Amino acid sequence: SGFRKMAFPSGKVEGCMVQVTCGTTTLNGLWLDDVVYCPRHVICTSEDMLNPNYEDLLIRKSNHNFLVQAGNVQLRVIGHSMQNCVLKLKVDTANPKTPKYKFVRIQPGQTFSVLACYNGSPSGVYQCAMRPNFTIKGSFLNGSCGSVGFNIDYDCVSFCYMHHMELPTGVHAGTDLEGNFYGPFVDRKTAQAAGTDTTITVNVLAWLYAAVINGDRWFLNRFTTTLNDFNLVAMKYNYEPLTQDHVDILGPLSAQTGIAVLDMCASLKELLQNGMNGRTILGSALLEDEFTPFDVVRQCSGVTF
Amino acid sequence: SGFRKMAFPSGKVEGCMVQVTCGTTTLNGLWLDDVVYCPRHVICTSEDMLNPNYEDLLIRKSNHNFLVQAGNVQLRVIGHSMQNCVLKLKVDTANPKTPKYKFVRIQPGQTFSVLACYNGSPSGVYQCAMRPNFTIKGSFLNGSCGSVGFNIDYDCVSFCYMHHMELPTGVHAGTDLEGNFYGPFVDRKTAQAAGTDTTITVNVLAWLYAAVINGDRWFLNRFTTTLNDFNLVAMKYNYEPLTQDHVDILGPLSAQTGIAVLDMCASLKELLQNGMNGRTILGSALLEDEFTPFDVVRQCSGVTF
Ligand SMILES: *C(=N)[C@H](C[C@@H]1CCNC1=O)NC(=O)[C@@H]1[C@@H]2[C@H](CN1C(=O)[C@@H](NC(=O)C(F)(F)F)C(C)(C)C)C2(C)C
Ligand SMILES: *C(=N)[C@H](C[C@@H]1CCNC1=O)NC(=O)[C@@H]1[C@@H]2[C@H](CN1C(=O)[C@@H](NC(=O)C(F)(F)F)C(C)(C)C)C2(C)C
Repeated sequence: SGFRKMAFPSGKVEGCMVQVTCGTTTLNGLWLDDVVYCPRHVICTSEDMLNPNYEDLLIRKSNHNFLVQAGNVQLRVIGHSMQNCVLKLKVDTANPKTPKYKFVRIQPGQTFSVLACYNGSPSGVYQCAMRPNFTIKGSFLNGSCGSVGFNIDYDCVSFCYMHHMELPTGVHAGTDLEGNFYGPFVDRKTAQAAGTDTTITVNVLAWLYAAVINGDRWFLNRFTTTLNDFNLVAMKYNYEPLTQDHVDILGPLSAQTGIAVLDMCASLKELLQNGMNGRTILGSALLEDEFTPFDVVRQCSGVTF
Repeated sequence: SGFRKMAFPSGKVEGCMVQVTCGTTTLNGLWLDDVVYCPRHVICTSEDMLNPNYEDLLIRKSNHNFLVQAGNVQLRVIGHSMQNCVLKLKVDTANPKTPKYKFVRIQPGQTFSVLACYNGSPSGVYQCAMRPNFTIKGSFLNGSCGSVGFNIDYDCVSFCYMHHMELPTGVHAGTDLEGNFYGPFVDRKTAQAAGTDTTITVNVLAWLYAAVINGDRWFLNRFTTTLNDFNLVAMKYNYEPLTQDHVDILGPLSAQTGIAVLDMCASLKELLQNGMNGRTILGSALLEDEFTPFDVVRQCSGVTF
């Protein structure tokens, strides 16, 4: 028993992190086979970042201008190209620690582990949700760019995020590993705003299932609802619409607990209308939306890698 | 910016986890050089666990009765002994992935990363505090025993916890790597109770410093207090006494923010007496006590390994 925010074990990603330096600018890169992937703003001076022309900056760079270090070892750069907002540095050495991997673009509402890194060295691991406004609530300082987000499925690392920048209210924005931003953000040092987030309804329901599995059952009521009536009532509390796809992915938790999804929706409706009356759910005084249905099943049935 | 519950990168510990099976019973072991350390209840049938005589069970075991697997590879057991509540299995192969390591006994109020494991395979990593009642709020299922807790200091893994059991209200108990329990618990399947926990005052103060560093400052008042008056007022809220040792370890955060420790204590006194008046601190509606002063500094200044 017990329910904790849990990250994937980071080892498979730790063996892929390198340091990339171009002139004055240093950040992290991800070394897979004989390619290093890193944020393209490595080629920028702090002045260039205010209004960069990356194509123009990159013409005036050579292979040798990129210093790539795997611990103490320099990796020789033998080619370079830009794909959207990421640089690809071909190196003369394949990373012997390359795991089986895929690049995936995650959907809003889905979670991943972040391995926060500085100077090519891992510092910490935590779990994030891709918010509906295409930001993450991370923890990143100067030098963190090129830190990656990932999921692990048995032996296979699905890389989904590379860190680029911090917005107002300390939230974070970045790209997939093809260099395409999540959300309407650009890699330019100019004021940008996230704009309005929403509560991930399916994840709140997943976490209420987690709570029941752990013996927290006070919020279960005797009622059901229609999907229609639930979505009508929940809209005013800035909850995203619950779709039949969402109901389908809750099926395993519904089946395991013998609580129909629309019965749990009736309990959620009462929490939204009445509040928690000074009670906690899994130790929290607020409804939690950063656990997916898969996150609940994996932890409350012990999947390994 | 941003402040997240963050675990140490797990790779150095992932390369030490093996599966140990004795007859019918399987759990995890930690392979360092040519020794495997695991909970001694691996030698028990479920019936033996009700009232075990471990010394008697172990006499009737041979080296070959211990099946140790590192992924697919069986490690030959060439010797065995019991130290308190852990078994030590000497194997014929030194673990080539053994990190620099130490065994440490952690103090109540200190944190560590847990690598939850099943069948010798890592599943997840999370952060725990050793509670003042010598339990941890973990997430552990059947087969999790032998999962370890640790801290990483540059290259050096300090192992501090090995998992043995689950108590009432889903809290967890275990040993140091010399097999000595934290708290008054025994490895016997009979009802045992944790008894009353306390709030780790120095960690609540560390987290209020984290909040200020992140721009959450509404709770800062114009007052100071004496250590004496603070401890008198806080006692009724089941906060542990704040000692001069605790004030000393807050010094770096105090120095960094320019907020004296007793000024923050005056702010904490007002939160305890008045509540949060419907406000949050770093997104929480409750005061958080599972971040050490070191945890705040490391995250809010980016230490790597
Ligand atoms: C990469 N190492 C950093 C990561 C930042 C630093 C503080 N916390 C983080 O997550 N990335 C940057 O410094 C990027 C980089 C120029 C400016 N920048 C920003 O993150 C800035 N934010 C923005 O410009 C904004 F608002 F648009 F998001 C900053 C004010 C420094 C936080 C580039 C090329 C975008
Ligand atoms: C090791 N793999 C498990 C870990 C447990 C299983 C459920 N969650 C956990 O953390 N350890 C055990 O099963 C130990 C083991 C016998 C019984 N046991 C317990 O954890 C039990 N608890 C207690 O006996 C109590 F209350 F004293 F802590 C159980 C009821 C199964 C949770 C031994 C030898 C103690």
